[PDB]
Amino acid sequence: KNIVNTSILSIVYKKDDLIDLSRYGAKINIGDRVYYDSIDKNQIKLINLESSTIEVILKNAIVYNSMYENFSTSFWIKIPKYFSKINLNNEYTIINCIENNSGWKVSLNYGEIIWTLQDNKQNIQRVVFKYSQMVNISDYINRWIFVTITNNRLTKSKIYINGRLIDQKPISNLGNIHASNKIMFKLDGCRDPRRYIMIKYFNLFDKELNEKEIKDLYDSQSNSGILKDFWGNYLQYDKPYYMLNLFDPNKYVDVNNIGIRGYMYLKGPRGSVVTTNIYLNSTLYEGTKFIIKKYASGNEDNIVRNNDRVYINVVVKNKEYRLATNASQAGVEKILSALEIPDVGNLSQVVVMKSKNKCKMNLQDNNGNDIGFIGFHLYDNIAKLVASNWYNRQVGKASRTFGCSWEFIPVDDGWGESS
Repeated sequence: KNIVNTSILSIVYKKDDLIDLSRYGAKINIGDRVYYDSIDKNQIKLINLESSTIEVILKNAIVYNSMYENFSTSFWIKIPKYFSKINLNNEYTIINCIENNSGWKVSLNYGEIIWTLQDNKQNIQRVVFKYSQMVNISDYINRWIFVTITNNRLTKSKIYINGRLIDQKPISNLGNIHASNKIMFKLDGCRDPRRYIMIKYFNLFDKELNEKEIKDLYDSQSNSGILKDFWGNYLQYDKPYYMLNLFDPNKYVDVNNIGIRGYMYLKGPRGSVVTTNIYLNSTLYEGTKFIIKKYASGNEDNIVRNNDRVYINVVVKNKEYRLATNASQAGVEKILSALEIPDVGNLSQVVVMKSKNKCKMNLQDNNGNDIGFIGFHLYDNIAKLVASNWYNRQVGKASRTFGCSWEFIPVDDGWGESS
């Protein structure tokens, strides 16, 4: 019943190959320089080499002249930060269904995801998503984005980003769009040899998806049982993460002293990384690193899941300490401390990991009672990290709750700031 089942092409990883999950069984030819993420094999990396290619041949049986009258494409994409002036004014095709100068393609440029419909009279229409590299904290740079492009020959071509309309151009003026049976995924025309993309869950639909169908597609493909890091990859155990509190993203976490008389606090503003005319962003690699440690998970995999019960380690001067509190302290607000792992004793330290990318951490006492979601509280102009059941009540008493949602930011090559 999810609209994704109606896909006429659904590229997924199985065994050691990409296959069409649709019942229409397209053929998929993979070049020698196509890579899969060791953790999430559906994450495909295409690099800037002629052998980094995925060729889809649709069955001629499903390819008909008027199929591109109503159609949508959906996929997820991770586009590394553009670092060089070579990247400016260099539109490069990534997904090509063009034959006899008619069809559709997806291209990228500096801060752009571009859709092109060409008819058989060579009239073109472009819809364009623009994202700035001149922002403190980008929702788009080097992060998994869900793209949905819908097309109705009587109305418009529309581009959606994470389920939200961004551009729309009327296409009623265009002629007939040639239906190729070939789709080529490959970097085409990119003058920067170090460029790559990552792509997952490519779908083609023989329909103009509506807003409500795009939202179900986005929500269904999110995998909300697995937590995500800032980039949108799987959250992992034993991996160091810089912390961001979504209520105040211009701050980072620091530790004031080790032990139960010490505390953790939000501090800012963030620094800045710059290449004039290319990017200006807040530094992400700032503050105390958190490491998620297995408590209730076995050594099956290192993936952190919804409702996993974990420990949190905190790195101070390349040494690990345990996030803990005394649940007995006066007041709802329990100030967190970084404790010597030997000393934690019976101090509350078990955290329930939850999805709302948007991670929550529910601290529990040693009887499995809630101490509360990890957030912060102002004590005389210091925003100290706390566990507070204030947050747990507010979730049930308000449409929204602010301050107990976090992002976990590991070092990533597509971001390229010094670690």
